[PDB]
Amino acid sequence: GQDLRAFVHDSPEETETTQRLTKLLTNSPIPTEELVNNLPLFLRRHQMTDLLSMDALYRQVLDVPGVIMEFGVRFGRHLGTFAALRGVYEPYNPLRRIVGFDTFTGFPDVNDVDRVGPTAYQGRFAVPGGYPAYLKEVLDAHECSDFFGHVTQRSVLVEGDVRETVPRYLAENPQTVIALAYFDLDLYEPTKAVLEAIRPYLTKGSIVAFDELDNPKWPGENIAMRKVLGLDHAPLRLLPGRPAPAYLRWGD
Amino acid sequence: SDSGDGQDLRAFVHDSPEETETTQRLTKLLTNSPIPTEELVNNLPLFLRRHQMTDLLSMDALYRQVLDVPGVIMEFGVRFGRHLGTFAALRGVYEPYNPLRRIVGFDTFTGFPDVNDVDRVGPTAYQGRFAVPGGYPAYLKEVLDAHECSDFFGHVTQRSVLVEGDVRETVPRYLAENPQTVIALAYFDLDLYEPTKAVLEAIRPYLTKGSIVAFDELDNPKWPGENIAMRKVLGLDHAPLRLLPGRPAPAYLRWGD
Amino acid sequence: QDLRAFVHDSPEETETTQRLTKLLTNSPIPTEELVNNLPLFLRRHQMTDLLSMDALYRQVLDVPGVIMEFGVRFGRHLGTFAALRGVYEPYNPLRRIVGFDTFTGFPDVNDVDRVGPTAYQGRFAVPGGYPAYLKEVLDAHECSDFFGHVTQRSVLVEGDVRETVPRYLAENPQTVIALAYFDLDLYEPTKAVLEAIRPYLTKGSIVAFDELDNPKWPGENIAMRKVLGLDHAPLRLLPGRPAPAYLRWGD
Amino acid sequence: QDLRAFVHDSPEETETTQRLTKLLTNSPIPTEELVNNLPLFLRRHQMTDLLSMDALYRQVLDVPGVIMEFGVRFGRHLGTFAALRGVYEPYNPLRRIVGFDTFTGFPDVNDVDRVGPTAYQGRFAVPGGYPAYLKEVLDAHECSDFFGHVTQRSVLVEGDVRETVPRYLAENPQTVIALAYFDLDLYEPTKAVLEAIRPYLTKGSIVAFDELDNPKWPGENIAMRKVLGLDHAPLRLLPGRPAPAYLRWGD
Amino acid sequence: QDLRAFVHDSPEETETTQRLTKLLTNSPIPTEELVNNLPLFLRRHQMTDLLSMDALYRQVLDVPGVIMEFGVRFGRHLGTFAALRGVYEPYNPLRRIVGFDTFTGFPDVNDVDRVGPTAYQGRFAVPGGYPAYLKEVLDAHECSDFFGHVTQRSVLVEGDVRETVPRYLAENPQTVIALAYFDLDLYEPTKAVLEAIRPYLTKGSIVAFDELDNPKWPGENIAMRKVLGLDHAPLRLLPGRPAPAYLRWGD
Amino acid sequence: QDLRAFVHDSPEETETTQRLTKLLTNSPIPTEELVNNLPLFLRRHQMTDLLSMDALYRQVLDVPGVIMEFGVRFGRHLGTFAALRGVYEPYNPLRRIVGFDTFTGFPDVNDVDRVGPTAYQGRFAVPGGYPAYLKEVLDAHECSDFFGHVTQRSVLVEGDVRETVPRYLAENPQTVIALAYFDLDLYEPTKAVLEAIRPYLTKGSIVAFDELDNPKWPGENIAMRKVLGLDHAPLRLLPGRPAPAYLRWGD
Amino acid sequence: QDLRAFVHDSPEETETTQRLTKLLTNSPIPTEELVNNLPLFLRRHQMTDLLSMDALYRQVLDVPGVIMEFGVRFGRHLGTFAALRGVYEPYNPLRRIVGFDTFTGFPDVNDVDRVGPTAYQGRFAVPGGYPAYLKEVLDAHECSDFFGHVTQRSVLVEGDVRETVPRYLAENPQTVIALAYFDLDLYEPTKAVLEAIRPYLTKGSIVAFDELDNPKWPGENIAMRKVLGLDHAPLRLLPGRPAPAYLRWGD
Ligand SMILES: Nc1ncnc2c1ncn2[C@@H]1O[C@H](CSCC[C@H](N)C(=O)O)[C@@H](O)[C@H]1O
Ligand SMILES: Nc1ncnc2c1ncn2[C@@H]1O[C@H](CSCC[C@H](N)C(=O)O)[C@@H](O)[C@H]1O
Ligand SMILES: Nc1ncnc2c1ncn2[C@@H]1O[C@H](CSCC[C@H](N)C(=O)O)[C@@H](O)[C@H]1O
Ligand SMILES: Nc1ncnc2c1ncn2[C@@H]1O[C@H](CSCC[C@H](N)C(=O)O)[C@@H](O)[C@H]1O
Ligand SMILES: Nc1ncnc2c1ncn2[C@@H]1O[C@H](CSCC[C@H](N)C(=O)O)[C@@H](O)[C@H]1O
Ligand SMILES: Nc1ncnc2c1ncn2[C@@H]1O[C@H](CSCC[C@H](N)C(=O)O)[C@@H](O)[C@H]1O
Ligand SMILES: Nc1ncnc2c1ncn2[C@@H]1O[C@H](CSCC[C@H](N)C(=O)O)[C@@H](O)[C@H]1O
Ligand SMILES: N[C@@H](CCC(=O)O)C(=O)O
Ligand SMILES: N[C@@H](CCC(=O)O)C(=O)O
Ligand SMILES: N[C@@H](CCC(=O)O)C(=O)O
Ligand SMILES: N[C@@H](CCC(=O)O)C(=O)O
Ligand SMILES: N[C@@H](CCC(=O)O)C(=O)O
Ligand SMILES: N[C@@H](CCC(=O)O)C(=O)O
Ligand SMILES: N[C@@H](CCC(=O)O)C(=O)O
Ligand code: NA
Ligand code: NA
Ligand code: NA
Ligand code: NA
Ligand code: NA
Ligand code: NA
Ligand code: NA
Repeated sequence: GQDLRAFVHDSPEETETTQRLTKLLTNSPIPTEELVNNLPLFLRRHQMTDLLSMDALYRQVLDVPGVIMEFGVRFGRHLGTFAALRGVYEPYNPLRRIVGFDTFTGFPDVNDVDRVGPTAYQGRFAVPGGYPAYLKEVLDAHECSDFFGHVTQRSVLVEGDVRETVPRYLAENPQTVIALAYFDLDLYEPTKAVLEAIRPYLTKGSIVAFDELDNPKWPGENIAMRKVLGLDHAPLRLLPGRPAPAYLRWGD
Repeated sequence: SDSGDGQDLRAFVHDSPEETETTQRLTKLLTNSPIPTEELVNNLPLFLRRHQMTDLLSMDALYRQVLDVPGVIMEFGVRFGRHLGTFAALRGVYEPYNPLRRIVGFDTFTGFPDVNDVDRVGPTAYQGRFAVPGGYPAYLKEVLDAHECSDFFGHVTQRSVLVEGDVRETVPRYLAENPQTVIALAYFDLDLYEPTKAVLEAIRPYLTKGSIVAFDELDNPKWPGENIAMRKVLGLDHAPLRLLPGRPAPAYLRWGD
Repeated sequence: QDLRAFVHDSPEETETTQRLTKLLTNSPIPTEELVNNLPLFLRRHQMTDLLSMDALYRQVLDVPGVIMEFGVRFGRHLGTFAALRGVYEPYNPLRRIVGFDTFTGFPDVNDVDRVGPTAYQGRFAVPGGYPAYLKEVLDAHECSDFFGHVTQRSVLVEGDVRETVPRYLAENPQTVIALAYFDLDLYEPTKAVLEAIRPYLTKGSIVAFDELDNPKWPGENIAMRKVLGLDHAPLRLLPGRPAPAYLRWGD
Repeated sequence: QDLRAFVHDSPEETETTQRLTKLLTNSPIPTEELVNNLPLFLRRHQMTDLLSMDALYRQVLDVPGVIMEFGVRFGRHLGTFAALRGVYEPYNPLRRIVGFDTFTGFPDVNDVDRVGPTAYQGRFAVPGGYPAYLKEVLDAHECSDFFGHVTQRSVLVEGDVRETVPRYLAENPQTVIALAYFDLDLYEPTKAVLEAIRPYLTKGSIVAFDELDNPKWPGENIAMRKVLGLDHAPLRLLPGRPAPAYLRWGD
Repeated sequence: QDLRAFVHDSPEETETTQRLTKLLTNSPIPTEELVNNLPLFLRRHQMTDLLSMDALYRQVLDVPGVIMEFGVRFGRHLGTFAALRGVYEPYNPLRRIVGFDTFTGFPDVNDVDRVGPTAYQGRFAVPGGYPAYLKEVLDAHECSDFFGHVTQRSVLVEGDVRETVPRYLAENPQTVIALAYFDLDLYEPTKAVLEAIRPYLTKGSIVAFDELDNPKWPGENIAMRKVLGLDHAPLRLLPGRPAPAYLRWGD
Repeated sequence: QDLRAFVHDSPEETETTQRLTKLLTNSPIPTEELVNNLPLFLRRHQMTDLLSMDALYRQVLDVPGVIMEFGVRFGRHLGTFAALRGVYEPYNPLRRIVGFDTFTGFPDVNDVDRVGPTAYQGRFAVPGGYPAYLKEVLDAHECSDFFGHVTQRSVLVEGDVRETVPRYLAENPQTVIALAYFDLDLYEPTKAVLEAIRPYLTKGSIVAFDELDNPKWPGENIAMRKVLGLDHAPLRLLPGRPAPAYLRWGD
Repeated sequence: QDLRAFVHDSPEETETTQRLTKLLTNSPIPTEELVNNLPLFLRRHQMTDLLSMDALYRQVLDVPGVIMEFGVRFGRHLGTFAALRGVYEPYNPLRRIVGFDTFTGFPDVNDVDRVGPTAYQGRFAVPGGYPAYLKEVLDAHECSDFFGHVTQRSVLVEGDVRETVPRYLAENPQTVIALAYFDLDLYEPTKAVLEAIRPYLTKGSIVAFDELDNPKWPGENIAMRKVLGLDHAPLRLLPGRPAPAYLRWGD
């Protein structure tokens, strides 16, 4: 928009914390082999909040069959979270697949309704070339100590435009029930297409969550929700104190 | 020549002589206080009488009911801003980390712009009633900005927005300009039938199940417009209307219940 | 010592307070409408205090007896209770609000209270003749109470609590204390008052402290440890608020 | 037809009633203390009615709107509601109590109402000028209400409800109905008033009937079955009491 | 002494009471229908009393034993209990109601009772022969009880409770006390009766006080503090009502 | 066909039943004490029936209307209901118990009822003049009811329910049905009665079936599937008991 | 001495009882169907007893141990417990039912038991050879129990409980008592048995009294007050029922 200060942005202090913690992580006297035993030293409030919210969503579907999907993965923050939480809560559930969809090359197009702020452009949020192999190596590293680590395709990264890949994935996987659907695409067109595609695979109790439903910078999820279902189709909720995610329990 | 019996004005809610005395006494005690100037804002409950305290506690009760609902807080009918002040402070109490909880206040700031015959029950239903002074919205924006400058997210602007003009135009316009909008709490305090009806129709696509819709004068004989509006748009049994016990207003419903 | 290690206002909190002061005293709101729009000037920190007093009062609506504040200053909490009593208890003329203070600031301090630079005789003094003004304010709320014809529903007791609280209790053998709010900061009067009020509490009475765990004012904690022990009852916070700390007698 | 198959007083109920009437009119209690000792004369059957009106009113304390009674007679329930409103709602001047009656007894009956020997025009008539006396009684309660300066908080509407209820509603478009108490006995006015009040109920409003399943007075049942159906909402009793039967609108 | 600091009727309370007295004694309601319309004359303050007695009784419906009132005067509470016993306990002939009074007003007072100007020998006296009338009233209720054939289910015990309560208990070793209602006002007989009744309470018995925290009558408080302590059990109000204060024995 | 696939008494259940019959009819208990010791002769199977009837009755104590049994035989359940009504509802003279039967056994059967060897006309016939005796038993219970002076609180309707249930409803337009107990066994009369009673049920009324899922008597099931569907409401058991199966109307 | 102050049958209760006795003994029900229709003859007062025994038994379904009744007479409650054990505990062969009595009536009385005219030696005597018949009745129930092959699951112990209860316990050191039902009426044996059973109760065991607060039989109360105190545990009623009074051990 004109006044960029009306969009959510980091305070100078949030920026300082982030930069100091980056410096302390990369220049730490902690022995290299102990870094992964002390990561909360570097995990600041904003990111801790994200982790606790993913944990709250996952706990709500421990009694719901099916898979976890994220639309919009970037570097995989949420997928790493879900892989560890699946360890915590579901050692004996080899059917709880985690599926992450992304181009991995950033926004592949935008609609005029997404062009509110200056970051709505093709390629925004691109990750490095060959990143999906790295992210799959990370997920494989968590899986090798899972009780069901011998079962493969428990994590799947689907590369390309969700308008094509989500319907294709579903056609190839007619066993699918979706327990948790996490929408983090920002943009109107793919959100709408994916909401339409996933509907037959939800049960009553499935959770559908949105990372930017009510953000002025990214009105696409709301415009999509209003077109496909209506904002009062189901009860949208926050976890108190956190502006996102917004989430609904299908059928409520 | 013969005359009919007119309306008994005592049938409308009005201040008792004692309520008037309390109000006038506290006004004098505030304006002529021995408390040091800089401490007045640390002792305002000295001057906050039962009737106004009750309003504060009711706003707090409505806000607490939407702490787990996404979206914004809208007040239709702001006057000097009593409720917006209240919401700004409560948003600090409950939601330091929620920069999306916008507070949007709509008013002409020049009083009622017209009235309908159905609003013409008591003696204050006329154009301009409730006008606040020229330049008032700038002052109210200074007040809201003063609260915001100590908010955790005080660096994010447009978290309190005053929208000036007739809600029949400005509410549809605001919504068209803000397609991200979800409405968590919609506080109706316009009194009059026509703008109430128009705004109820406009806000519907932006409510979720669990959004609260509240009315300041729903069942008040002096201001039947909110009721007439609701009976036209939704029906009084569309959702369960509730009171906070012991308080004649607000009446509020939880959308979808 | 590092004064920064004591709780103090951020520059932004100071800015908000000063701007709201300026906007209240220079307002275009017509004079007779100011008391209809006070929340415009009631910032987060003070709103929180009001919500906490309301939470404490709501916990004793089913407990007999009176409300006492030890340490009144300008009367912020007494004004709050007077209005809340209107909201919740139109028909209870026995719910007396009793505020104790010298009204001339701390009358002495103990060495255990001298942690920060504001622990000195006379700190928090209010202007000469202030109690009459505070009583006029309380009388202004009472004149529209349902039981406004009953006097001594608010009582200001002037002097050192070491003498005045035992004297009040001896003069009022009907007393049950429903809510006892400790905001004296200092060790010695806190200890004396806790000892004095004990026989007038019931199970369910609330005892609250405004500075129990504050490094600047360790007197309430030193007093509680001497008289009862910190685990005599369950001390609690209202979540998100460092004070008050409060306990339900007998739990 | 056996009249013994209809509800009627046992010889013991009649003896209690007649004895209490004598003890009340010939009491040694000083005249100015009679109204401080009325439960002396309030027998189980009337006490039950009082407790039931209290239970219905408590269920709508969080529902906006007014209390209506269709079929007032001497005003037993109106006096009950006026006192309870004082107990529960000192600060609610919008809780109007509206009582509708011809005050001259049944104005007509339908053939379906003619089951027992008391279904005739004029049954339950009260004396000429009675409404002004009942209004004096309600005004006497109101002059000590917190909102006693607001008039028309108790309204007696005289005439046939088939005309007066629609007229009242037309003149009062602010109306929400929190509690609607049907005590007309007869089919036709019950049907007409049920139809009239529907747009003014909310989910959670209470609709109650005084004789819904009484063999002597099937008109409320016949009306309910025609307008709504008996399974439109859940009809309930207060356990142990044959009447009222009541439903929560929308359940 | 400021008599205005004691609870007293507002001019409007006095007006309501006097108007309702006039309207009851000059009523166009047919004489035989007065006892079917008593709520017309039952104002807020007295309705509140009735609802409180109902609340206390409801709490002992699962507790064995009898109901006792110490301090009956004209029998307001006994009338209420007799009707409620019919509503709740048709099949319980062991639920005796026992009322104790001199029926000649306070028989003595102690210095601690002499706070206000009504603490004198003979205050609250009722007329000569009043107990026989109150017994006739209670008998009138009982003649339509399911267990109306069992006598001595309502007992009036005349004399000073210091002698009569220990004597009643010695003559009735089957006694369990379910509800003990203290309304004597005075210190000495409250203390004596509290001491006497203790072996007959069970956990769950209710002990209630009519003036526990009233400045005019500190004797119940002084007595409680001597016999049990105010924190022996949790004293409670019914919210919004300054009395009774009651505790559940053993809590 | 294998008759052992139908429910039938074990040799031990037969021995219990025959022993207790002998012990009842040759008892050294004095004749006038037999009715004070009937549980001596009340075996597990029959005790279970009694407890289930009590569970169903307790579910409708807050629902208006009457109790109907379709299929009475000697009146086991009507006796049970008459006594329970005394236990729970002394003050409810509107809680009529209505029992329908030919009292001459099954009046016809349908091919779908002919699964076992007892589906024949006249099965379950009771002696000539039996309804007069059953009426004398019910009147014996009723003469110690609180409302024993009100007649027709127990009604025996003789004839084929296809004709008698619609006729009873037409003659009783006040009817609400709180509990409907189906024990006809046969398809056609169950279907006919389910259709007839529907306009007289409220949400919360209980509809119970004595043989819903028994292979010997599929007629209630066939009827339910025709009229409502088995998933119209939630059918339930009392855990541990194969019958009755019951639903709460509207759930 | 007014015998009317003791609980006694109304003329209507006597008429019910006498009618049902005649109807039982002159019944047109076939002899082999009498035990399938006993609720016909089971009036409200006895139905209540049955429901109360059921409520007590349900409270100990999660408590180990045996059921004991002190004071059996003809065995009303033992027959009830035998049937209930079948309903709830097919798979529990350790739930012994033990009934103690002289079976020749009261063997002596104490002066404290001599309040009414039935406190005499031999009151409640049952016929010579009665215990052998009661054992036949209990064995008839047991021969269709799932654990009917295990003997001694119901035991009749003949003699004075002062000797037989301590002897039984000494002989049965495995005993836990889940439910102890005191129905001896008399002071001395009640006290002796309360003393004896104490080491065999667990927290949650139920101790119940049939006449704890009955003026005619103060012995259970006197014994309680001597051995434990009436506030040792919380005594309760089943609401609406004067007896039994019961406590949960340890509460
Ligand atoms: N049509 C489309 N198909 C596939 N990915 C898309 C898309 N539109 C947007 N995206 C992806 O949406 C992502 C927002 S990805 C999200 C951030 C991430 N969940 C985190 O927690 O850090 C971008 O990586 C973008 O490439
Ligand atoms: N059509 C319309 N457009 C905008 N404002 C309107 C309107 N109709 C009524 N109003 C406004 O509704 C307000 C009613 S008074 C508002 C009171 C305020 N909420 C308080 O708490 O003190 C007036 O200021 C009036 O100007
Ligand atoms: N011994 C004593 N006797 C009486 N007052 C005392 C005291 N020691 C401390 N105080 C009082 O305790 C007060 C602390 S400041 C009280 C703040 C006030 N409750 C508010 O909410 O703003 C001072 O006014 C001080 O004079
Ligand atoms: N069509 C109609 N219009 C107005 N009143 C009617 C009516 N039909 C019946 N009524 C009134 O219904 C009343 C029934 S008696 C009401 C009893 C009263 N509620 C009490 O508690 O004592 C009569 O007074 C009768 O006049
Ligand atoms: N020592 C004593 N013995 C007996 N009665 C006493 C007493 N001391 C006080 N009383 C009685 O206590 C009573 C107080 S007034 C009782 C009010 C009554 N319960 C009501 O509800 O209206 C007086 O009647 C007085 O005579
Ligand atoms: N069409 C019909 N009309 C009337 N009664 C019928 C009927 N069809 C079956 N019945 C009756 O249904 C009864 C089934 S036996 C009922 C058993 C009884 N309720 C008990 O608890 O012991 C028979 O008496 C039979 O005559
Ligand atoms: N010391 C003692 N020893 C044994 N039995 C005693 C006793 N004192 C009293 N009893 C018995 O207590 C019994 C009281 S009557 C018991 C009634 C029985 N429970 C019923 O439900 O009908 C008498 O049979 C009497 O003999
Ligand atoms: N949805 C992402 C990115 C938002 C953005 O960059 O605007 C987040 O919450 O951090
Ligand atoms: N709704 C505003 C104004 C009412 C009016 O002026 O009538 C209030 O409650 O104070
Ligand atoms: N207790 C007071 C004063 C604290 C101080 O000055 O140290 C407060 O909370 O503001
Ligand atoms: N409905 C009124 C009157 C009934 C009648 O007279 O029949 C009552 O319950 O008393
Ligand atoms: N306790 C009695 C008497 C009070 C008095 O007279 O002082 C009451 O509440 O009315
Ligand atoms: N329904 C009856 C009869 C069963 C039958 O005869 O088959 C019962 O449960 O005993
Ligand atoms: N306790 C036995 C006998 C009572 C008696 O005979 O007094 C009963 O409840 O019937
Ligand atoms: Na976000
Ligand atoms: Na209002
Ligand atoms: Na503090
Ligand atoms: Na009725
Ligand atoms: Na009192
Ligand atoms: Na069956
Ligand atoms: Na008994």
